[PDB]
Amino acid sequence: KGHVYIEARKAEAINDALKGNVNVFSNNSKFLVGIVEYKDLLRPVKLTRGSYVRVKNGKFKGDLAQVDEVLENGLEARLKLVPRLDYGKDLSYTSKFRPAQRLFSEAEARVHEIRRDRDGFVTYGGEEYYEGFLYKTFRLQNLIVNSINPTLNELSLF
DNA sequence: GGATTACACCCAAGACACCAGGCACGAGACAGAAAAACACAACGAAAACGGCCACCACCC
Repeated sequence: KGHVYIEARKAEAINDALKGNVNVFSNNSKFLVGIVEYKDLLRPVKLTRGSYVRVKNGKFKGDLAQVDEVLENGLEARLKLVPRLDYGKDLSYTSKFRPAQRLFSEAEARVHEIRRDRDGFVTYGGEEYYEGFLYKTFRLQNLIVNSINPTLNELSLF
């Protein structure tokens, strides 16, 4: 970030390539690059099913999960979460007023608030609930699969 | 007119003496920096922001 490279053959060529630009610090702060480093400036640079992942988007941010099914297009990956639902207690959400999490129990939703499709698979307000676990189409940008440090609650649960 | 004879001296060999180029070291005043400059108390008053992007949203 903040570093811009221009491939020229003379210093004044770089000067005029960066001249006439207001998005450039007025200083001519330019440094040469070693032969080995030339290719190092253009180097471009772990998502598996059953991989423990966390969410960062919308209301369910910061919730660990399991990647369930990846779409053929390669942009959206299904997740297995522990729902955070209110059972119609205050329906008449964000990432700061959210109550705690708990696996879907069909009995509670039936008693308080529901189209049963298969055994354990419940479609509730556009949400997929398999065996009490939250299923929804999560965009790959919304999820973290690398560098996840499991917490105490995850050891207790996972 | 050259050698030869008779002879004056004097100057180079030999002993012990000297100059200035630069080189190590003082310090030099410049400047340039810092760096601190009363006690106690009372009152009122105002106090971060851009772009971000799911999400609700509207007409299509």
